[PDB]
Amino acid sequence: AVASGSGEPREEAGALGPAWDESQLRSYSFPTRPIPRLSQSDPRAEELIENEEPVVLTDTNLVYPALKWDLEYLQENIGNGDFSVYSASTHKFLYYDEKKMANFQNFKPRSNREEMKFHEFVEKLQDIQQRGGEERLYLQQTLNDTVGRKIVMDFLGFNWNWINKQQGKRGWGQLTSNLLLIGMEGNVTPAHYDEQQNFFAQIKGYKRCILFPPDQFECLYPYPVHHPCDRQSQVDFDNPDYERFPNFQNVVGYETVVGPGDVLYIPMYWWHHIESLLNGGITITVNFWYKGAPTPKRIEYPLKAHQKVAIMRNIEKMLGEALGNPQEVGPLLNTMIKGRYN
Amino acid sequence: AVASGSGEPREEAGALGPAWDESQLRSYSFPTRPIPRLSQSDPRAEELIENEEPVVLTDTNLVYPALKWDLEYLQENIGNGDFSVYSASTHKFLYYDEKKMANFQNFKPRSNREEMKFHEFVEKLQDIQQRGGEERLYLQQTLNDTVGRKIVMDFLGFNWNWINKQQGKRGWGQLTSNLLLIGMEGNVTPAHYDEQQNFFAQIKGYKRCILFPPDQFECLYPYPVHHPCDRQSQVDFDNPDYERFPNFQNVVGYETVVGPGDVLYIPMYWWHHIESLLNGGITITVNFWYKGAPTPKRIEYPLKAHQKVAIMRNIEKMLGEALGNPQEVGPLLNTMIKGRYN
Ligand SMILES: O=C(O)c1ccc(O)c2ncccc12
Ligand SMILES: O=C(O)c1ccc(O)c2ncccc12
Ligand SMILES: [Zn+2]
Ligand SMILES: [Zn+2]
Repeated sequence: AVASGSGEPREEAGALGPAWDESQLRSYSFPTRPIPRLSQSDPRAEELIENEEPVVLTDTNLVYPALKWDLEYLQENIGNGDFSVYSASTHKFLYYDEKKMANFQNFKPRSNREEMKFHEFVEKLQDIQQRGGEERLYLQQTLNDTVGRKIVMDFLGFNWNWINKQQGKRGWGQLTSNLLLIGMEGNVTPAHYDEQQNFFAQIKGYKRCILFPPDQFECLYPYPVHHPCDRQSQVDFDNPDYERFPNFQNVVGYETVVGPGDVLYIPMYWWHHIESLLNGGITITVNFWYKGAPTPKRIEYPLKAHQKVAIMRNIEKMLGEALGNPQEVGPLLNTMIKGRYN
Repeated sequence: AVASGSGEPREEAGALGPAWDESQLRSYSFPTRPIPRLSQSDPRAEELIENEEPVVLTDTNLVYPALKWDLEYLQENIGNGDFSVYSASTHKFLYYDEKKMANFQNFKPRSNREEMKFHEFVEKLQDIQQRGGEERLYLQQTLNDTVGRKIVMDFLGFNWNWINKQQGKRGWGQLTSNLLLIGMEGNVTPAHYDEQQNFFAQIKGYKRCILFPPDQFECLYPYPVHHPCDRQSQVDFDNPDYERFPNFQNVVGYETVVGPGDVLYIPMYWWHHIESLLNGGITITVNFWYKGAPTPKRIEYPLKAHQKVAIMRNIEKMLGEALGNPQEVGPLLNTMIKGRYN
């Protein structure tokens, strides 16, 4: 019906069959509806981006030259720089902010970061394959000037004309970075929101992206701002604790499967959960992050949900600073509302 | 024991008997301990005021010349100015901030203010006595320059030397006003806190003062800041709703009965409930309000409870302004803490 999820799997050209099938998606408790897949030249697509709603653009050629990328070509050409590689005991990658790690002395990491050369990432990977199992790796590394010449040529051949025009038309700030992501089949990036605009350019393999609007904050229960998992959902999507998180039962997502050549606009403050399909082999993505447009001169009501999220964050941070201890934030907030506003 | 309440009733000079007895106090659910009654010349008294804790000073002569005041002498001399007179259907006077009355269109007042000449206050009073019952009146009027000559002489003969030295030693701001209060026996001013320092100078009859420290905020459940009853306890002391207000069961007060010539220091942010004794006739009090000392240059931790109260107020006000509507404050606060900090 009007909940279709990712919709039917798309047919590859040349009668090559379905690129993926439903058996490759994980099972979750909530419904979803499709994110529209549109031509870059379609007015509707421009309309979505302007109104800060997700859209998959199928023909931008944004990273056309990178479509030839695989492990051998990258190992060959990407150079000798260090690469951040995250590892996990489970399919779920728990990212954490090392700087806030002191705020909760109690916190113990379930995801280790290791710096290593690209060829070492490739090896450890190969090792785990034949090994084999069960550790998972996810390379997540900003693209910098240490990259080899051929990678530089590829980068230069991205569709900067198109994306630069987007940046201009939306009044966004500057491109803050490109992130290279290379994951193992089954890898999951759990639901979280980012504060920057994102064009998610898919290169190799398929990723199922599940987005939730900023007005679903109440259903997704982010960690406290001072927590190392700031901006992530507390909810375990695999075993949701309806007692701690009752409104997760009301959550509705927007879902799509992106493949090579697709670009997903993930608007700032939109929650997103990203999974590399089961048994779909390695995945490669490059993200383009931009600072959002400056907040308007005179503020108009009613506020967007993302502005209320901003307010909440700011109150949290301010209490942390005023009280002199982030640990005291919750107890003051409780004192403030119990029998007064609840 | 170490909960004594007001303690034994004091013996009037000349074998005139107990000025009051326990039967004249209302019954409440919580325990109390006595506020110390000390000489103004006693170092301990200076110590309490400095550390912002209540003390009754028994010999300041602060309002010595006003000790002759009664209704006839005041009617005769206080002049022709208008006087604010509050009226109530019950013994409890519900004060409300008329300016915030728009914030809650739902709110309907249970306490009317009426302006009238002093002689009219005296008459309406007399009327109710013979009438008689059941309306209650409470005259509460700032002392201004419209007062007759004799009242001016009395005012000038207050002990300004003593109180001016207090103001100086505590580094307080300026005297912002003197309030004249004349109540009917049984009148109650319900628990609330003020943001200024207060010397409560008793003149005629007896008032039982029950104070709670600022760290009992969690037990006293003030109204939302934007509510017309801002700074008052939501709890009905006569029928406390332990379901809405469970921590009221943990509340402990400091209690005293003040009579003619006594001065009670009520420190800023300290809750206080004030009742004119049952069957003790008319009561007269003058309050002296001062702005507290400026907040210290470099803030030190740990914070005093009154500073956390200030923080909470400020967060409440800020949300009201940011959201554009005070009605939205509670729902945002709930969204902020549910499943996150509780
Ligand atoms: O792994 C991904 O596909 C991904 C996509 C979009 C994001 O905003 C991310 N943020 C942190 C880690 C991974 C991601
Ligand atoms: O009525 C009183 O005795 C009284 C004493 C101290 C206060 O701070 C008050 N504030 C508002 C109304 C009355 C009072
Ligand atoms: Zn992210
Ligand atoms: Zn008051």
